[PDB]
Amino acid sequence: KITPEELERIAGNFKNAAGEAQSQINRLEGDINSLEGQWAGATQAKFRGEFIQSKQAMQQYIAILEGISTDLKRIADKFRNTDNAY
Amino acid sequence: SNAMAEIKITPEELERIAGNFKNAAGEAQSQINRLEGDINSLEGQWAGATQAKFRGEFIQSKQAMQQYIAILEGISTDLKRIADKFRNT
Repeated sequence: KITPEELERIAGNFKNAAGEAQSQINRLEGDINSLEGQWAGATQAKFRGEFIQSKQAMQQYIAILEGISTDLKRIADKFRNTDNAY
Repeated sequence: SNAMAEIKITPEELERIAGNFKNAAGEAQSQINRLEGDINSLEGQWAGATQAKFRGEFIQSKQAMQQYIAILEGISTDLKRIADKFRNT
């Protein structure tokens, strides 16, 4: 059943997912960075460029998840103020 | 591989990093699936206009994730191809 508590739980799932996603992109960025100076510059340019594209996608993703979490919490508060009318 | 001055990275190191990208792609797919299940669990349990708002935003996130996953898998594949290339020289 949808309750304010359930909406808040799902909001937490979205917020936690955004954090995991940011951590993941941070770890992978470190790997690409570590290759700098370890092979040809043109090869590094390719992987840095592709990584930056992945980073742009993840920036978009995180922003959307954070918005969903915020909006779910807003609706949960509305539910908490609508529920149990008497 | 070894002889060329600017090739310093070993094939095994490239394969290690490739594994990180492959694993990240898998984790990312599992994540978007869990979150989709969450939005799905709300279907029909609140107003259609409310569900429509969240479904639309979620689908935007889902497309961003699809793009990301595709890029990560390409990076993993390419790193392994280059590791093979260096291992042969």
